[PDB]
Amino acid sequence: MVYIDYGVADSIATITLNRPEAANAQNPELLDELDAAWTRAAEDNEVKVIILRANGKHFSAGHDLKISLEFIIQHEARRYLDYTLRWRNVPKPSIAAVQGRCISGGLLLCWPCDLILASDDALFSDPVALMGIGGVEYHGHTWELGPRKAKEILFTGRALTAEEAERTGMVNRVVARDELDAQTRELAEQIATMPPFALRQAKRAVNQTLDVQGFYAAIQSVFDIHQTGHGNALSVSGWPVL
Amino acid sequence: MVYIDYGVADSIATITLNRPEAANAQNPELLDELDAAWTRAAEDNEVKVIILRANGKHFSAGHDLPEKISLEFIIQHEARRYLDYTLRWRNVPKPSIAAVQGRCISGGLLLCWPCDLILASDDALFSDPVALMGIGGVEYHGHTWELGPRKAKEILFTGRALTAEEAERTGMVNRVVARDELDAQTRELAEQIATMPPFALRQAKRAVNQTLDVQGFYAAIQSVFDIHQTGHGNALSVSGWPVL
Amino acid sequence: MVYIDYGVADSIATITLNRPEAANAQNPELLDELDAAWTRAAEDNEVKVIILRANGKHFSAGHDLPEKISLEFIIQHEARRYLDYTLRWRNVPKPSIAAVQGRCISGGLLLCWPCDLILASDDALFSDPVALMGIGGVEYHGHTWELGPRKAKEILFTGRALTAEEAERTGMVNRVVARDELDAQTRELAEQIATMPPFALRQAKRAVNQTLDVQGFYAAIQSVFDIHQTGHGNALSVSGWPVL
Amino acid sequence: GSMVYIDYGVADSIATITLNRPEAANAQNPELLDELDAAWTRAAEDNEVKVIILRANGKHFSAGHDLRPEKISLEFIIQHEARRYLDYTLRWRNVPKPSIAAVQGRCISGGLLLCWPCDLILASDDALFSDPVALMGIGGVEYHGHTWELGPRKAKEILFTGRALTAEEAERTGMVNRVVARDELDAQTRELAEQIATMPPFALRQAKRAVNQTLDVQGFYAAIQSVFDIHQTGHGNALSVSGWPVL
Amino acid sequence: MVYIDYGVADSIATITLNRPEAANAQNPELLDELDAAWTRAAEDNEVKVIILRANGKHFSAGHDLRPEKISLEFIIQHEARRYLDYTLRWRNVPKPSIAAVQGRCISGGLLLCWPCDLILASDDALFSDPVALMGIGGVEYHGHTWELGPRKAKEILFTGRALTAEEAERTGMVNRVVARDELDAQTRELAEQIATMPPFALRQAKRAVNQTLDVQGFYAAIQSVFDIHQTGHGNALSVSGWPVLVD
Amino acid sequence: MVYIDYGVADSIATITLNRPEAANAQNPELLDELDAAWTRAAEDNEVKVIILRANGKHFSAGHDLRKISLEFIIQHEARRYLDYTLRWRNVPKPSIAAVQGRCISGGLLLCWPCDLILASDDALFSDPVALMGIGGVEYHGHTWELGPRKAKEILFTGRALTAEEAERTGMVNRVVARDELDAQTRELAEQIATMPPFALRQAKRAVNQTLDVQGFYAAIQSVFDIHQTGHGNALSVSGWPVL
Ligand SMILES: [Zn+2]
Ligand SMILES: [Zn+2]
Ligand SMILES: [Zn+2]
Ligand SMILES: [Zn+2]
Ligand SMILES: [Zn+2]
Ligand SMILES: [Zn+2]
Repeated sequence: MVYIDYGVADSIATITLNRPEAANAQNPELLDELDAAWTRAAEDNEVKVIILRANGKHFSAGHDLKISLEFIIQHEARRYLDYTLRWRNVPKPSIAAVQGRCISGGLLLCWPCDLILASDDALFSDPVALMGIGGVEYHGHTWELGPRKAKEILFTGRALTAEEAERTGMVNRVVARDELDAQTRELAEQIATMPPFALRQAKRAVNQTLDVQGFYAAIQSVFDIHQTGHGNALSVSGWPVL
Repeated sequence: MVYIDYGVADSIATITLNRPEAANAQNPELLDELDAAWTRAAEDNEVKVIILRANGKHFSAGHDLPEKISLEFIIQHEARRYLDYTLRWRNVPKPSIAAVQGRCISGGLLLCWPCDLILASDDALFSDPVALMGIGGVEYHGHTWELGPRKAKEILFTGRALTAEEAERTGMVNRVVARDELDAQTRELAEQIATMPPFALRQAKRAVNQTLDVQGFYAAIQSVFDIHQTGHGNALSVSGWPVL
Repeated sequence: MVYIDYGVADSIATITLNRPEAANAQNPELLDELDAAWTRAAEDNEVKVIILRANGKHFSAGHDLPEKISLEFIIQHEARRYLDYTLRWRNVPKPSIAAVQGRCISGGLLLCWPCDLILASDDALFSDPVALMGIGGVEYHGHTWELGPRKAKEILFTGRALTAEEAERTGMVNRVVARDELDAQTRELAEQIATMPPFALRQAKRAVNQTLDVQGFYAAIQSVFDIHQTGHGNALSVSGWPVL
Repeated sequence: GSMVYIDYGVADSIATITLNRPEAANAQNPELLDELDAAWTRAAEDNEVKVIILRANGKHFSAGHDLRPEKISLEFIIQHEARRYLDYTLRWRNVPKPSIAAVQGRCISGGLLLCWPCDLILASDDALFSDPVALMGIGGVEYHGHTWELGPRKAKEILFTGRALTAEEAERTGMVNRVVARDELDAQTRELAEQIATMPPFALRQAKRAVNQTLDVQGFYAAIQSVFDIHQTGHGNALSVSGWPVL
Repeated sequence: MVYIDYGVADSIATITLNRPEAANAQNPELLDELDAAWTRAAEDNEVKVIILRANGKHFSAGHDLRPEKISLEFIIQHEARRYLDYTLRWRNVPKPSIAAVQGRCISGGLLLCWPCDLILASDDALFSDPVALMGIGGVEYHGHTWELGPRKAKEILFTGRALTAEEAERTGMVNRVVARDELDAQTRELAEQIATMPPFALRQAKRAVNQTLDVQGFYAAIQSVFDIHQTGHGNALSVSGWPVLVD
Repeated sequence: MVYIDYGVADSIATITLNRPEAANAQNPELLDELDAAWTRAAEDNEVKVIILRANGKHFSAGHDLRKISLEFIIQHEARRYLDYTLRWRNVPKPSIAAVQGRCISGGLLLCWPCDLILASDDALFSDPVALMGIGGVEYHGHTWELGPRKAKEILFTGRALTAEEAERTGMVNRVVARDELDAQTRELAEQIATMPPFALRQAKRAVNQTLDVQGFYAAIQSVFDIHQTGHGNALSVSGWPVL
């Protein structure tokens, strides 16, 4: 793998975004590698916990940017919707460690994790409105932030600090930048002492509550609204964005 | 009003589609008049029951089909006339009954589905072949609710017509009647309902419609409207026109 | 007890409405005895299946109708006997089968709808004409679930009865049978079901009921209970009596 | 542009709708509410308006519904309240452009129906939010935003006690987006509105829709309808006990 | 490969269950080859419609039942993959699919046809799920309540009886019933007719209906009942030491 | 009553857990007496508000654990851990839990069904039942009360939340000094009992019905079965209901 580093030790799989030269901007190849890494961790009976982390200053700058809407949907449904939900549902605990900028598409990498630790310098945003689109393809915003804060960041394009995100429940813990990796691995190690079936079913309990609340249906619903963004952009310019 | 007849007699308002020369195809002018008629009936205290019906052989052939049209522009117009109007009719707090004869095609379904009850003549044919134009069903997706998911997928995938008898079997149609008795049986039913206390009728309607909304009807209608709009998006991207 | 016969034999508990002289009309005493019967069957580990049936010609005519009566007073009584009892019967973790003959009117539906399966004689007639009294259907709104929304509105708006065959076509009735054969065929069905492992039956029942609750059944039943109470509220505000 | 009780102006793509009954602490009579609705419709239909600001003159945002026929039926009450307290409020919620409420001083009971349908809420540090309508025999106002905006435990707390939440308390539940100094409330609201108005209108429309449709899939429309009936049982009880719609 | 024939002709992909000597009973190898056929059909741009059919007298007798100490975890891991995830994946393939069901379709057989969009049944077809005999509350993917309504679903689960083609049609589970001799021909004719439609129209039509179902609670209910099914295996393990009940 | 104290004064019913010898761990007899106390309060027309509190240093250490089929376990747990809890939740009068010290696992089933929760500054809430092989307790308030990320964190790690952390998720209405908990709970109860009972009943209904429309009843039922797969697995591995 060119863009993703994978290691297993002490029952923990660590998946590292390794394209620091582009601020971990996501091309298709990177997303395919990342999905392969998640599947590896899912299928390795030695792995009890997964860490998602990133090299460099910034967790991820987002997606690396006649075209039909049909074509756009085919590609986005696979890599931005189905991959993300598949990661969400992997039956073992996962923790994202987020430093620096996590922008638009970056949210699709950390939101599917169960827990999020952020460094004090982390900044979460989704400014895709500038491009004519109503938020990224997988709409965690309302669930993670509450509707008022979700609209605030979509409408203004501003960034939320790590402490703001912690206040909405999107981030579990804010930690000093130099301690982010250490504190993440220590959490993962504590979780790995639990019986794997108990962790599987705890995760299932919370995620199934969310799905009964309408999470799956809402994610699908908003994916369609997202696609009208692209449809409008195409109708106006012939390009997927404004 | 040019296209819609409106009359009140014996506590009953009758709303009539009167464009038989175009098989009651729906332009914006007909829809704006139809909405004004629904409002008139809703606001007239002497009206207890509403009948929606149509002159001629066919109930409605559907929707009557700016250099660069934007999907934004399409959405604004369709959200007003095909979504908001339809839902407003659905929620009028008085019983309504649609009397459907002959062809009821695509947009025609948006006129009768918001009614509480539907009577159909034996010659009635219900269809939505808009897949032919590149779109996944009309703007207001009653299909799954009215027909069940398999029958909805069947008529959307094939563009075929359902008979009045087939529609009765799914529960979309309350009763099938002879063509020459359609108006008479509709009025007899309306009259029997109009003997009930208005507030009882209001809360019976509310009970069933609220059950539907709890089951997800409002949310699902809004959801499929966006799916519908991706159809227009795709067509605009391929041809520069809203349909294929 | 006074209004309800209870017996157990070959792993089947038979609960019989035994007030044929008032067409099994439901007063509080009868309902309390019925609830006690359901509970006794629920708690007896020898009972694998429950049959609910009725003596005389009619399953049930429905509910048998202090200075100033408050809405609060009505709510307290109705929440217990018409809402909580009915849901509790619904959730008893053993299969239950209602045998319905003749007229099952308004509150009569609260007795059979909570059973898992319903067998009806070919003379059975189901109705809810409570709109006549100013109310939007009975307290437990199974109508939309059992009949579909259009048929539910139809019977609430008109007060008309559905035959056994009409009810079977919506899925409310599992099987229509000759009047003379209703009991025998119910008993045989119970006996066949009682040969299954009790925990398989419990979880089959739970699978279906839980699908209903995810669909919104519990929430909708609670929502329409309030709509119903607005009926009593209006009747009180207009006459000082809970019904018009 | 303006009407009796509502001031209305457009400038730089922003429509500002101003409650203008400060001598009555913006108590809402039917006339004010019909005018407010007509203002929301004007801003919705005006293609030059990109963002809506809802604000209020005087010391208080709104004291709620104005208290000030032979036999009053529950039917009569439902007809009036369904129109002005349920249908108006939902329509404002659904206007396809961003809206921002600027809330100062008291926002009591029916006041909540004016700000809750806005997308964003900015509150001054002296803002106080409450719904003490339990004192009148009723289980919260007609449009039950409480559980969604505050969480169930806080919603029950304020309805059971009738107490006020400070602007900072409301911010912690996510009901208030930002708390600001009283003298800066108007300036900061305008500045936020101007920033939002630089965005493409269709991107804003679909962002708003994404969030509101998530809410509706979560059960928002259905729950609001459900609680409206619970509310009406309150009036039903009051009428049955006293012949008046409240205690 | 060994148990599944796959072919493409005139924009139609036909997947045939080819284990008639075991009444198309499903081992893991058959299920893996079946999932591979669905993926091959989904990924081929030249495929516009999918047919699922079966050789022999019977569509599928279901899961072929014939591990040191068996844990529930072990069963869940296996069933979640092949009975839940496969089935939902097939359900969501973004092209129309048609099942042609002849003869017996029992228990896990339902998992093969229920994910298809349309079902044509021969008049000889018999649908049943008698898995309560084994201690379990219906098969792993609970389409029963959706396809049949709750009273008919409970009836077939409580009794273990079969529904005729005609009974299934009356609940909406079967789209059409045809003569056993005409099943294959009528299915092909239906697929060709559908294959003349614009692929993106068909995709969004399928999506419109399936998304209505998921807003109604389909995905969440399927997940919820999966766990209820697993309590059946938990109980059986606790009573018989085996994943299903034995005499 | 052996384990539960019950008293009525000035329209307030006070229900006190009185098994400090086991940190108010819950056996079947304690749970039956608690359910009888809630029913008593529900039915007494002079009770307007209910307080649930606990003697000694700790609110409740959870279910008292000190061969069976899964069927047997489900029968017992559905009655006492699922049905009892939902019944308390739905009692048509305001209820307030006063929670001091440790509230562990099953303890949560006693306070969560209360409308409001006041906690002392030393209260600690946890659910470390993953240690026993089970995916959280039988009545899954966690996601509702804490949000999903915090719910997963406490179930995965087994750690305790402080009163102040619980307050930040909205699970706790107010944090008070230990010595003042009883007094602040009774004053809050007295204030609430000045309101019209029908208004309080319908305010309660409005919020709980919003929750049920959001999926609360359905979700609770769904997680019950997930919890029971915990027991099924434990039985399949160790012969016992836990690991
Ligand atoms: Zn995109
Ligand atoms: Zn259109
Ligand atoms: Zn009543
Ligand atoms: Zn009111
Ligand atoms: Zn299985
Ligand atoms: Zn347990």
